[PDB]
Amino acid sequence: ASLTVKAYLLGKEDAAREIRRFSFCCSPEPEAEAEAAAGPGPCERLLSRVAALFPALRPGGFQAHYRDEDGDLVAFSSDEELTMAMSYVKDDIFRIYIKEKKEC
Amino acid sequence: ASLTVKAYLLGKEDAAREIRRFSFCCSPEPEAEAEAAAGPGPCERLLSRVAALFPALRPGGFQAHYRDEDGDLVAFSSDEELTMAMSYVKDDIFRIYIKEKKEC
Amino acid sequence: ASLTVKAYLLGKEDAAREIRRFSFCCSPEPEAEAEAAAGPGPCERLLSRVAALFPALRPGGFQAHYRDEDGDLVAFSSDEELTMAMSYVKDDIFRIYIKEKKEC
Amino acid sequence: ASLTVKAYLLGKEDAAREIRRFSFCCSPEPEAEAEAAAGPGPCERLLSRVAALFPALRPGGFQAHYRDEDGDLVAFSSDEELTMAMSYVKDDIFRIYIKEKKEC
Amino acid sequence: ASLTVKAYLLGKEDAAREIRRFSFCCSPEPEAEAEAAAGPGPCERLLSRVAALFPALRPGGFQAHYRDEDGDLVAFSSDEELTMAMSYVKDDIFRIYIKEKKEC
Amino acid sequence: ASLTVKAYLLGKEDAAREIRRFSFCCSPEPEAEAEAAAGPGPCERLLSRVAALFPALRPGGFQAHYRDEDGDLVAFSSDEELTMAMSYVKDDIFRIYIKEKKEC
Amino acid sequence: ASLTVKAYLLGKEDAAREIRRFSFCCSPEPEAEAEAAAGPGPCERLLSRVAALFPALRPGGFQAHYRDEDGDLVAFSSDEELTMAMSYVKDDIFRIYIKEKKEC
Amino acid sequence: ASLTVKAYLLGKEDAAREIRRFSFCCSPEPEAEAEAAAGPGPCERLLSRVAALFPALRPGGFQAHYRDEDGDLVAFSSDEELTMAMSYVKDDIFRIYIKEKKEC
Amino acid sequence: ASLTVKAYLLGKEDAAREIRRFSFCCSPEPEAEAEAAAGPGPCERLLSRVAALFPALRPGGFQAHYRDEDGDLVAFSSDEELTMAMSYVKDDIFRIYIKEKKEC
Repeated sequence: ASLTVKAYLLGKEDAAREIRRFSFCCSPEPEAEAEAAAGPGPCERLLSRVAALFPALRPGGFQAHYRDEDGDLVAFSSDEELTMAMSYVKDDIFRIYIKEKKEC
Repeated sequence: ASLTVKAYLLGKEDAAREIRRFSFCCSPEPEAEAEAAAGPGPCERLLSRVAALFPALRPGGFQAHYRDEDGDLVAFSSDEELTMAMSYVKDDIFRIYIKEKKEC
Repeated sequence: ASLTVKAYLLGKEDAAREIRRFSFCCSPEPEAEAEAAAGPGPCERLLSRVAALFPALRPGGFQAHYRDEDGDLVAFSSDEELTMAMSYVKDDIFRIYIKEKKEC
Repeated sequence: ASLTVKAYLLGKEDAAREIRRFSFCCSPEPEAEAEAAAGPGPCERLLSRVAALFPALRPGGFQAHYRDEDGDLVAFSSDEELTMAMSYVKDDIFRIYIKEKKEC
Repeated sequence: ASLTVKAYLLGKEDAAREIRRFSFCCSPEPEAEAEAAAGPGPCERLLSRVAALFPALRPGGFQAHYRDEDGDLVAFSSDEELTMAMSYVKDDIFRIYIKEKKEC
Repeated sequence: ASLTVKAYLLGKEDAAREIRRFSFCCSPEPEAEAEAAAGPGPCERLLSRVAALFPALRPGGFQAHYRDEDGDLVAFSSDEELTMAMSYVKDDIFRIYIKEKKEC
Repeated sequence: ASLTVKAYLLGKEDAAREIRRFSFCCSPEPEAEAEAAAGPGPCERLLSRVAALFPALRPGGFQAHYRDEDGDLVAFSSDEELTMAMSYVKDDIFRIYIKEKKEC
Repeated sequence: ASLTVKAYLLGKEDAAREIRRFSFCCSPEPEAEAEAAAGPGPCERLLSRVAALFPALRPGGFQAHYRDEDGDLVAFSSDEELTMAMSYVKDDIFRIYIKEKKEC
Repeated sequence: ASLTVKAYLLGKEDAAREIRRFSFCCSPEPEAEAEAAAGPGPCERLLSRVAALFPALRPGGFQAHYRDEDGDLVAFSSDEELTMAMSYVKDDIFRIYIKEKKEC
């Protein structure tokens, strides 16, 4: 399941500041034997890869979102919630919206 | 009865600060034998799951609401009152509105 | 006679601070034999249930009101006066307005 | 019954000088057999724990209060009066107000 | 007849120095047979309980008051006068005002 | 459990004078055998590390705080109270507020 | 690891008075044999080079800072804390903010 | 038990003339075998050390005090009374107040 | 351990009359063999150097102080007390306050 993720980085008034467009492999998985318990999570691997590409942000300091049917930026941080996020993929493009974690 | 809960977290002037959109299983129930008296309540399981997802709040320190026909944010904390809250579900989306418990 | 009571809790300048919306069973009554003299009163059961739901108030320390045709918050504390309060029900919603009993 | 006590230490013009926020276990009780007559009292265990946390005060030399509906700092020193103090708990936070015992 | 007594202890310029807020059982009475002539009086039981709570005063050395409609601190020491004092109870709170017996 | 502590040093009117931002390892612990009774405490190791970084203060002469839901600077000095302090961590940043111990 | 350091020298109201922009070689290191124990530290070499360039300050009399995600000038003086400072480098520019050590 | 003693030497109108701030080891004690009956007393070792530091006074000719909760300079000369003096230590600072023994 | 001593000479109303700012070498020590018993003391070498610089005072006729956390001028004359004085060094500046020994 080759899945393209188009990571929007949002700015001041929720206008996009930098777009990245990488590829992601959620349903694919490594070798079918346990070298660990079971890897990282599918949302933990996503946020580890969004943090690796953008130079403008550091890992652990950003909140990834998506747009639902109402147009609202629904956040996601879990991997049982990333599966609800990915039911909104249009063609193969999973558009996420990155916002940084400021003061309050 | 698969039931989607869209948890709005309200901010200063009752504008939404973070939206979460999880799924909830009120009328479904576990195995039909008593390992306890009868679990937690259906409102106790809801507020335990809203507190688990949001990192910005801690359990026991938030008031969950809903909108009635007048547009007012009617609060609910009981499980005989959650059944009146859930008679306002539109398609399968049960929109609740979270407010934190401040000074006075 | 299923009767919905929408309990407004009034604040500083008579603006609503918390709304509760429960159901009430005035004209319904229990088993048709005397285990007591005759229960509590229909206004005593109402104020015992408004005090049970709101965590922000304690029983015996609040005054329940209603709006008459002039727009004034007419208070009620009796059960021969609750019957005059309930002649203002609109559809099945009996809107009461709770005010706490402060210093003077 | 997990119960949070937020101990305000009052200063010169009844402004708070140090706040402590511990937890208290009034209605919980130890093993259901008598190793003594019946422990200390529930108010004696409270004032023994407020004195243990604050370094600025010594046991036997402080008066614990609470706010009633009038806004007045009602004192309490008994354990049949601590039960009237604890009917003012809001969520689970039992706010007491500590004042030291000076000259006159 | 559960009756709450809020005992104000007055200070120098009739400003309250310590407030106590206990409960009192005037119209309730013990077992309906004579183990004595008839107990203490209802004012004798009140002043015995106000003296038991306050550590700052000793029994027989304080004058309990109440406020009438004129705002004056009307004293009471009898139990045929305590019945006139208790016709000024507002909700269930019988506010008395304690003054100590000094030189002259 | 890698945990970032952002130590605010408060000044005259509780405005921050110097911020330090170190890392802390509360739930991690050394080798699983007793070279001592059990180390220092988790609050004793925290205050030993806050004192090591700031040159402007000396150990034993500062009071570490945190902000609760009311916005109040709740102090903590125990290690059964540091566990209640650390239930307010937002992302992984545990903001403490340092105040020095002056005259009175 | 060629790393550019842009040293802001702050003035009265934290406005920059002189900017210097040198280069720094933290992760690079000299010959792989011990002519000493291990050189100076990576923060000791940084503050020795900031003091060498600015004529307006003398070594040992300035506090180097950085901006975190909250916009606060977090100070650093250690070399286990300089490694947390350098996780905020944007492209290759490590912006530090110099403040002098005055009276109090 | 490392215990800091801040010895105020009082002057004419009980204003401090010279402050000394030494350290004291009351609860610590020497080798656990009797080379004597049991040393000097813990108050005898304190007054022998206050006399050793101040050049302005000679041993046997000064009265050491402390402040109680009333603000009064309570004197102490015994070692069963020094244990009541040391229940007023604030952080680890045991403030004593020295007065010399004049005519009458 | 290069240590800067800023010697304030106090005047009439404890206002500084002359400031000197020399350097001091407490923890450094001479050749590691005994040409004497062990030199002078570290406080004896300090007061011998403060007396050498100021022309306005003569040795043996001045009392050196320091400020503690309370703002009080704590005196020191011993070398087991100079080690408690030097735990208040801020950057490397050990501010002492010189007062001359007048009549009484």
